[PDB]
Amino acid sequence: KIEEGKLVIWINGDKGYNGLAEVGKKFEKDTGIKVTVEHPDKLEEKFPQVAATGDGPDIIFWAHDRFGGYAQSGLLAEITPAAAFQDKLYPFTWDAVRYNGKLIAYPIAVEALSLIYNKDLLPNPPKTWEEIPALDKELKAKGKSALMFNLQEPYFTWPLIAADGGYAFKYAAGKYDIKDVGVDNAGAKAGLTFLVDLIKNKHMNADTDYSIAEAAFNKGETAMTINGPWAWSNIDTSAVNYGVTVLPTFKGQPSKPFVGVLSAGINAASPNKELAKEFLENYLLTDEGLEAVNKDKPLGAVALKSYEEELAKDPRIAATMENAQKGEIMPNIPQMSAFWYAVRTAVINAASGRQTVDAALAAAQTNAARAAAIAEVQAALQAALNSDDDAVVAWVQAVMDLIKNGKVSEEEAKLMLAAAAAYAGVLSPELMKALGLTPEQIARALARLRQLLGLEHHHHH
Repeated sequence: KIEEGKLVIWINGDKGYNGLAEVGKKFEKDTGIKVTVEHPDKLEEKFPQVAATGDGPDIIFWAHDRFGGYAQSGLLAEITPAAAFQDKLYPFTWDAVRYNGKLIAYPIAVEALSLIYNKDLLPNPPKTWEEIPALDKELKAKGKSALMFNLQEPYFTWPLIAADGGYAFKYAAGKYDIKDVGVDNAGAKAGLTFLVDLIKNKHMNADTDYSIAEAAFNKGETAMTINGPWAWSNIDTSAVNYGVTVLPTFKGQPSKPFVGVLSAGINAASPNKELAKEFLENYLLTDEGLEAVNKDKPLGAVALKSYEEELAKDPRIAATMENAQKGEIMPNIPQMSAFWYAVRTAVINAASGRQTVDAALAAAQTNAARAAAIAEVQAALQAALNSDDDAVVAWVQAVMDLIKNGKVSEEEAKLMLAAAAAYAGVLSPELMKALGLTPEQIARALARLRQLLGLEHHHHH
């Protein structure tokens, strides 16, 4: 299915695919091994579909956050770079490509938000968030504002919320602990409280979204914004004299933006794994290889220390890496979906005054953790869905039916799914304790689930 003796590479069309093709031509000239670079749309969804049956590319390039899911499905070869090669990339970028105590991809490039400022309004940007109210006062007297950034998406507000102690999921003992969410601790509450106070004191508008903030900064109306390297081109077009710098501190702690790592994984079914390793380690992840890609389309900051030191002569790239080194590697697990939605709701609810900061973040903590736990026991039940016992299959089917008909509240779902998993013989004491449940609870829940299934299946309304 995958052709032996050559390399097929998938990378998104917004990257330097022609330059990667030039690295492949050099590989071919040296070895005889041909390299094909393709940029299909939705490669991040096509890959799991084709790799599941042993087809697809030898190498896939994508944001690191998807690779945990791919590794869970058995779609990636585990990589074994030697110590000397590992030392050539920034050590925190390897923290982006771990799964189950192993490495599952090569880090290529690094992106994170920075502080962007208008040097003609603000030649000396603030070192602290706490300085921004006073700055805004003085700029408001000139018909300007100090800071406008996207408040609608929690990716943009996270650096402040995480500064004094918020975190998404805690890493522990070789995996992310999906029980340990850091959304409602005192640090997260302090950062969101500062954001909400900026809104209450009229230095920001709760309504500000991406396009409003971008337009305001590029028209010279606000002295600062928070954005990533994807945005610089538009500012270039606007001829604002801008600088890019380290984000301000909060309570004396660095802002902690999420870090995304462009990564290269190897298909678990590739007959060319050693060739892929030689290509990535000895051709792509060199000064010459990254320069070829970068000359086609800029990569931004890169994971390779030697070439990042050259790119960092651009002070914007230097600032991107400085903020990345102060940031939080985005967890590479599918549970982040629930996190994103939960925190989004919390910030909007607190910023609009529908909830206190304390209640909004309590809700987001509960919702993110509960969704992760429900997904764990749901995976166990999926193992029961594809078993060879038709009584078991019929039963777990019935329970799924019962929930999709809305006969079970979100807050009862964990106990009910655990009772289903216990009757089906797929609930283990490790999972039971990790759900925070006890056998007595599960048995009472099981009687109740018997009743609910009875009314749902053998009852005339």
